[PDB]
Amino acid sequence: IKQFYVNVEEEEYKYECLTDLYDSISVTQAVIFCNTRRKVEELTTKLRNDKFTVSAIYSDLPQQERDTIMKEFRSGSSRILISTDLLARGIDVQQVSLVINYDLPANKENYIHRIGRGGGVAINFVTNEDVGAMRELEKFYSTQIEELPSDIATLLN
Ligand SMILES: [Zn+2]
Repeated sequence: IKQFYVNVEEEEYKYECLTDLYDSISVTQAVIFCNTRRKVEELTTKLRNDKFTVSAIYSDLPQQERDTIMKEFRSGSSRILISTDLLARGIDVQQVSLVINYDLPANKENYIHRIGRGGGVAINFVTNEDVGAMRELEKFYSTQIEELPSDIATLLN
């Protein structure tokens, strides 16, 4: 799993960075994690308005609804699956090649459950306010989270 970060500088630039990235890296399906249900719902709404097909999973969903959502994703009906930090470990991201942390994990431990299973590329969005916490992450683990390259056309090969 290759781990990168994009310094979006401020929360407001995250949405545009996500959609531009989505096009630039030419990926089809991706999983996105946010730290709160509210952010998941808001990002899902914006994405859908922009014509993207998205599925969202929340804790308040009964097992039936979650299993439906997953089938929606696995079949390709939805190109994007968005979930919360709390549900990351319970989400069986298949061999999805791209995972995006729209919000940098606030719980350092949960980070390894938010980077996929090898598809494997994980991209972390950080603002000037989160950059520090990211460094702590690199220490908490013995890994290296590199700044995303200027040219990612061949990112996921
Ligand atoms: Zn764990």
